[PDB]
Amino acid sequence: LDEHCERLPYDASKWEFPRDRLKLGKPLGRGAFGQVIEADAFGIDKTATCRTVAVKMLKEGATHSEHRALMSELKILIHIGHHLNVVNLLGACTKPGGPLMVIVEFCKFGNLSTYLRSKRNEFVPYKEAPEDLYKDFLTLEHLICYSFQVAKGMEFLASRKCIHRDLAARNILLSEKNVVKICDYKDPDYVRKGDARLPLKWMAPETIFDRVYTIQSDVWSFGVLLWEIFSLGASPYPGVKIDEEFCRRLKEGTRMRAPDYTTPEMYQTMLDCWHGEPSQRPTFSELVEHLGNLLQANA
Ligand SMILES: c1ccc2c3c([nH]c2c1)-c1[nH]ncc1CCC3
Repeated sequence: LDEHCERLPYDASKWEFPRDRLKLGKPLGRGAFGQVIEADAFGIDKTATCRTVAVKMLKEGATHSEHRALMSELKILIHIGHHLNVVNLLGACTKPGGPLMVIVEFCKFGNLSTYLRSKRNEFVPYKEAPEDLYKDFLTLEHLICYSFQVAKGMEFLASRKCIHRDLAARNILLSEKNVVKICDYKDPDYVRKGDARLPLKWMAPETIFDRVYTIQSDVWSFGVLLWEIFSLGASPYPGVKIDEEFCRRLKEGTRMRAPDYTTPEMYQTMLDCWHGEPSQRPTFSELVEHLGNLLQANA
């Protein structure tokens, strides 16, 4: 990424946003390498409105390598470009007179895994008696709609020759009108169950062993992501130990059972996504045609 990305231009006319129109609020997310802060921005989309945005910036004590890392990330977001189902770039603050700030879309409801897990007592397959009374309930239509949407996002990312490498519900963000968007260690005193997840549980067999990521290894990940959705945000492979024999059994053909809320065709889609042979897994385009039909047949 480095060196290469320094040789990509930055068009300030179309991306640069003045820092004096950005008012920062509370942090949304921390990391060992940086932070996303919630902020108010005036006129970020040219209209005369104050809009809530998310700001990636460096932590206090961040190095030169971490500045390069954020600037690469900015140029990759410029490269990737706009889609409804990715966390889109809105602007950047790069000139002298303040900190480096990369401004992206705010998704107010947070990640899809925590959201879904918080709706297990507000779920019905189809809305039976008067549909007014099941207001705010999740339904099969929602879950298949979240699915289709992520498949669109990934089809788009594939067409920009991008690879996600960590496709999971934690990295899916939910904004208003049920629109979902793809994005890419806290002190143990304040850690609760569910705070974390083991990323090996989303890795294709060829990535576990051969450590190669390709768009078809993302299709396997999409499969596990489907399972998260239709279990309403459970962790994959419940109570299973992720050791050398688990990895052995994966390659042999062992697979997760159906989660509690799946349709039979949605479980069949997980299994096709989990084909041992990468080239026999469906493409994200094929997943888009297929989930769109499932979504339409749910009627
Ligand atoms: C509630 C809890 C966390 C978040 C996060 C976002 N929005 C939230 C709402 C967000 N929106 N856009 C980018 C990001 C990343 C930071 C994580």
